[PDB]
Amino acid sequence: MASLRHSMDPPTFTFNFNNEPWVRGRHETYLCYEVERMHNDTWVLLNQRRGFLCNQAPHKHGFLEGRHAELCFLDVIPFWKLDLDQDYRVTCFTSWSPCFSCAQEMAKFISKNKHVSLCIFTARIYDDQGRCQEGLRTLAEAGAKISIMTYSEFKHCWDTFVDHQGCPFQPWDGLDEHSQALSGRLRAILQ
Ligand SMILES: [Zn+2]
Repeated sequence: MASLRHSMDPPTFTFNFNNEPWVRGRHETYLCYEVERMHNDTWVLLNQRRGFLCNQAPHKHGFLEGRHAELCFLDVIPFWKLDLDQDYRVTCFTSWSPCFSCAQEMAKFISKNKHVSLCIFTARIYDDQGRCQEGLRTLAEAGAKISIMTYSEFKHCWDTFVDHQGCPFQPWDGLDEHSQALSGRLRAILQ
């Protein structure tokens, strides 16, 4: 089934998406997603399909060894029952970028599922035991568009996924400087 969570508490967002590069207790990955369908050269938002999730930590009555957020995300796609005659764009906003094995699985998914275009915006690059450059390039090579979250993307996710009650997205200290540094890093990685 495909009814994932729609809204998070403001502190859940702020803690997890703050783009200072340090782990600082951010052991989870949050992944927010939206789906659009192509119609007359325009991307049409399918608002009922949106949601967010996080990784499942190791639990006796869950996954004994945990399940990364990216794999949980891939697991939900078949339950959407997408119309294979249509074209879709799936945008995911991630608090950390994928580990290499997840990037590999995501790349395999998009290679095989050519009705789907994937766009990823990440708040931070997870170093991934020195493999992050390889994981990001593997995703890009399979056709994913990879970008760094900047102010506009953080604001968009706040507006869309947070129970903000009309309060504005209020940037944490250093947001622009962290986004600019990370964007410079990603530009180098992708070339
Ligand atoms: Zn992973």
